[PDB]
Amino acid sequence: NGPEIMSKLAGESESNLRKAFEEAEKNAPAIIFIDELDAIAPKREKTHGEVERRIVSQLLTLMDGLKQRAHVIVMAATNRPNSIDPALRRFGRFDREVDIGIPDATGRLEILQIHTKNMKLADDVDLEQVANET
Amino acid sequence: NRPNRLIVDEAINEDNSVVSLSQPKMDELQLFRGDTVLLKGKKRREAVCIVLSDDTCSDEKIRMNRVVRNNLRVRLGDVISIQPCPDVKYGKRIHVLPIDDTVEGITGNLFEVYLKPYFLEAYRPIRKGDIFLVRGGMRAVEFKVVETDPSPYCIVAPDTVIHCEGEPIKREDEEESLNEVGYDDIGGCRKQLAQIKEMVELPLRHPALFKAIGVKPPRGILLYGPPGTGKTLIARAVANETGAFFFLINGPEIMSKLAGESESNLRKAFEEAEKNAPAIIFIDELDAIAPKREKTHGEVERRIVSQLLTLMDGLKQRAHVIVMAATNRPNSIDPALRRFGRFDREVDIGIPDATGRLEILQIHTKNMKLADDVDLEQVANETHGHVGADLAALCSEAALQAIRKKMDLIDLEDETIDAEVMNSLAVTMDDFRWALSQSNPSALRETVVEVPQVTWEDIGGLEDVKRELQELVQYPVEHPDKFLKFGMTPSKGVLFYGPPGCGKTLLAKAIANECQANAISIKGPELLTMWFGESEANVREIFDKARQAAPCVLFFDELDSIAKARGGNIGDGGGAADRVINQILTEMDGMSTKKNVFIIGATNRPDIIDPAILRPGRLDQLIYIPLPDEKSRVAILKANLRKSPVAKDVDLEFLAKMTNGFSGADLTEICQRACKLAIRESIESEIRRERERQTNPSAMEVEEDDPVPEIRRDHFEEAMRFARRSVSDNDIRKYEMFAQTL
Ligand SMILES: Nc1ncnc2c1ncn2[C@@H]1O[C@H](COP(=O)(O)OP(=O)(O)O)[C@@H](O)[C@H]1O
Ligand SMILES: Nc1ncnc2c1ncn2[C@@H]1O[C@H](COP(=O)(O)OP(=O)(O)O)[C@@H](O)[C@H]1O
Repeated sequence: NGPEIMSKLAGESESNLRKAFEEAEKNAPAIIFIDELDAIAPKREKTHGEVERRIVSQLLTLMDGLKQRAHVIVMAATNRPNSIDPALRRFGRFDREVDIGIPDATGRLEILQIHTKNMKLADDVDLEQVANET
Repeated sequence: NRPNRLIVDEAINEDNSVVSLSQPKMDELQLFRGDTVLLKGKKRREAVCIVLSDDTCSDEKIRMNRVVRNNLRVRLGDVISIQPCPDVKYGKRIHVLPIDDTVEGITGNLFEVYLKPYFLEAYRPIRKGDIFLVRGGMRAVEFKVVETDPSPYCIVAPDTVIHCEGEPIKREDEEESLNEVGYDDIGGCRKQLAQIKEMVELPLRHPALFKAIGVKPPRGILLYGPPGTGKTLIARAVANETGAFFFLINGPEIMSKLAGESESNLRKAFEEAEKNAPAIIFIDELDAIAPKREKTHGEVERRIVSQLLTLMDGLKQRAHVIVMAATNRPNSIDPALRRFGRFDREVDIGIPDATGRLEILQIHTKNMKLADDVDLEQVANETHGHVGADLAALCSEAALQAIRKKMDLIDLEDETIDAEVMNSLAVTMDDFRWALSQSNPSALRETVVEVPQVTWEDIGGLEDVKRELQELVQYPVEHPDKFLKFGMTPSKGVLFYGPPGCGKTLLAKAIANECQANAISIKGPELLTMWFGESEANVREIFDKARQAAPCVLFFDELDSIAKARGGNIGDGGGAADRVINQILTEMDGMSTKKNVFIIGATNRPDIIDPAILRPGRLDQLIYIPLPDEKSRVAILKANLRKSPVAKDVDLEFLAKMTNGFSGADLTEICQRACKLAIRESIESEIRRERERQTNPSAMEVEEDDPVPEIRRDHFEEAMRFARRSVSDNDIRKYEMFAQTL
């Protein structure tokens, strides 16, 4: 979690990051997930603290090292591709990008079905209209 | 003086145990190509190889590759001996063994598949100690001759036995790893690699010579280019091809620490490089360490920049260490480094061409299997905007596209996948097309400098302008001295004025193709983008690129676009000046003649162009491009139709005579319309044919005939209905008036 790293000091933060990477490597084949990546590594124009720039380089070194060792895979979640640094979007760190976009009427209907399983419904539901109106 | 020894050089023939020398030195050695010859080298080792001769190679150069050099303990520029080997013997069982960690993760009867086809029909002259190599099934493995039943060297008989056993062993520290790179592992950077090699071959192969003369070598080099182009790869290849010690530094690894650790690591790096002289230092992501002071706020950043400057200054006094740095653009970093003594020498890598992309594909397709359908020429043509890594990824992706569902399901239960089934799979072009269309994150949109392919034959007629053009460009370079004898100074600019669609853009590239020089083209939308964005500084960059790509040609079209934007031809109240042409004139006037950078402009409304750009100097010469005539229209039609299949009932001269006041594009559009009609007719006919007989359950009904492989006068005469004039006669009268009032 991004904030959990930003809510500490340099030593603790850059020890937890490394320790997480070692733990992921030890339990291979494993997966690492990161969210709120913007909170950690935005473009340098928005960064002023020296510690903030000292926390991005560590991540780049770890990503470069990953290629040599183990089967670990890394996945990150962001709001928009341009919100983060362009140095991560290179060959060997975050080459692959994917979009989730937004569900359609069929997707909304499916989500309603998922969320209405254990619930009891009457005969007047007609979820199609709700999906159209949603 | 004893022409026994000889110099080393690259090898063209990739087959091992093979060489290539010049034609004349046959009696100089008294032997033929088929003759087998032993070749000497240090640590008291000599290897046998077959012979062959070429012509392009000088009489003083041997041709040989990485593996033979490895089993001879040699590098380029060195020298060895030679002696023919008519005393060869046909060797029976000669025990071998696969000696590497390449073994790791292998299975199957590699013996047969890998070796029997290699030694097949080979008669490979083999001598003990050889470390010969072979590639197959996405991998590349090597074997060493441990014993030769007859010794030391022997022919291999297609009948000789190979009872192949033994387990992997270790490579002594003497020889290096197969993975180590070389000049043969890169393509598309032939010009740059030549510059670097010629620049840094003396200080490392001949340092005592530098100590013997008073001259200042370079002790700092900068390379700029987009990411994924092969800069660190080039550095490591150069280091491996000379034996000089190599050391690496990573920008983030320094910024991921505190001041003391960072500024201790840098000093220790420099000290180790000095102690291991002759050595090379490489730095990447230099912008991450030393950007311009405007972007730095932390004091420690300035401290590390100052430390780097001081260490660069201190390098000059001590040792033979060389420093190389990699960046994206020259202006991204501080200007204090670009001085005399720190980073004086600079280099561009740019982008590979179709040939370079083809070479990269060949490099990355060695171990991978392939099929007949696959051709690397068409793929290179459809891979614009791809640099290095991209292609590699593509390759891998394509391979997986074949493996994933078919092989996984088959092997899931049948048996633990072995080498035989693993390498049995080939690759198909449909897989390449899938990997190309689906995964096409082209990573580049910047300008491209390269030699075009258009030729005079592509253009129709216009011979006199060809003669007038060769004089302005060819004669200077072919015969510079002639001008010195007289008092002439060649002009550097020309301007084309005329109606649209008359091949003005084609000449600028035909000239470059004839002269084999780089070409750059900037379109009007870019000029308007700079005008609205009020960014005239970019102009300078363009010229710098041309300055570094000389000899080259510069092209500007839609030069009247700005004048048309602000008001009509007369314009608004303002005059005929603007913010961009002023910068262009400022750059042109302050340019040297010896750089050989020609300038071409093009337009169709010279009336409103600023006169200041046509004064003696600058763009003094003007040429008029008229509408194609009958004899030119036939040539244009033939040139446009030399690519598509056509019938013979056509009468091209009849159509050309029928056309008057037409443009070159006015005929290409007719060709495309007729081709579209043919495609539509074929589609409808084929779909109807497939649909009709499906109801009729005839298991076999194949009257297979190309419904319309070629087009007739019907489609063309249909197309002439929509084919009409484009340029008004009044416009031609205006052009002639402007061409006569001069
Ligand atoms: N000219 C080239 N020929 C072959 N491979 C290349 C070339 N340029 C880049 N590559 C590929 O790029 C990868 C290395 O990228 P690198 O050169 O480190 O990126 P950068 O240019 O940003 O330093 C290698 O795996 C290599 O296969
Ligand atoms: N002399 C010519 N011979 C063959 N094709 C021509 C000729 N002139 C124009 N064309 C056609 O016109 C197109 C290029 O148009 P161009 O003449 O560059 O326009 P502009 O004059 O605005 O630069 C090409 O596709 C080409 O087929």
